[PDB]
Amino acid sequence: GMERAAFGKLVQALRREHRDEKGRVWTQEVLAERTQLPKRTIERIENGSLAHLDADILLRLADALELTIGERREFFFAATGIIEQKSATYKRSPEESLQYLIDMIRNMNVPAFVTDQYVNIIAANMITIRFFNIPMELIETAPLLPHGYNLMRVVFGTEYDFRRVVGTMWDEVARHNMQLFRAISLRVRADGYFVELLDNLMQYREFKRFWERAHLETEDTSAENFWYQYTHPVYGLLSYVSSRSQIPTSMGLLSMHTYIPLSPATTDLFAKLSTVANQDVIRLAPWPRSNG
Ligand SMILES: CCCCCCCCCCCCCC(=O)O
Ligand SMILES: [Cl-]
Repeated sequence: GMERAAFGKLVQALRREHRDEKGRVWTQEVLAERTQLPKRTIERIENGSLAHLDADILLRLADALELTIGERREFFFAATGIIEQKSATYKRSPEESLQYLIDMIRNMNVPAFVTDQYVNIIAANMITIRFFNIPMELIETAPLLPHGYNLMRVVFGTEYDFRRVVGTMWDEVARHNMQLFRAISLRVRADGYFVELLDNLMQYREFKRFWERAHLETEDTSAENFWYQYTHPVYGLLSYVSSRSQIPTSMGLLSMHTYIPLSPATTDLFAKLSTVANQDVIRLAPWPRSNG
């Protein structure tokens, strides 16, 4: 769950991601109109001065804001989730939590990487780098861009041609990654850094295209594994499943992404890539991003 003021700032950020029929940013009046609610109610929700948020209001807001199935789930929980009297306790500190995920992906002989609350890539083992054949210059120049290490920059960016790698599977893979991005980021949409991140991602024509279409999907894949099956332009026929595990920290969530091989040729490819040089993890986006 969330405090009323934080939830209010979330509604404001979600509203401001929209443009009406005349291309204007949605005002409180427009959100009021689309939800058939009084402007004062939208005003009180956004200021966090409304103690109780009933189901009709929340459903009207989720419907008007055209949230994805994954976003609806996160949005409703941010509004109705019971906050405990005692603050959450964690076995490991944020630093020990990331180090624990790094120590684990270092020991895997399959591609594995870590993302945070903005879906920025925090760390990756060298098997991931070798598998995706990421130019080392693109890693070197990622600190110079606000969206430089974002998973959406890899999938939808112009510098690395991910569409070429997955080929005919592009629509499916881009749809799934858009669903993941939108459901994971839902809780941090009012963050100044997220607003900046979204504006940079919106400069990519293909990101915008999949973003505006995302709510039309009737099937949710954001909380599920994706089974990749395609002819890779250089590795040939591959078959593998990507899994995402989440861990909570006092500085926001951490996600671990792993790719399990599902064919002898994919098994052999991952085994060859784990052999090359040795087991190592490359540090990418700094974490926590704003450590305080
Ligand atoms: C350019 C900065 C990031 C450098 C390395 C990132 C490695 C992560 C690869 C991400 C591709 C995953 C997308 C997918 O499987 O659908
Ligand atoms: Cl390649």
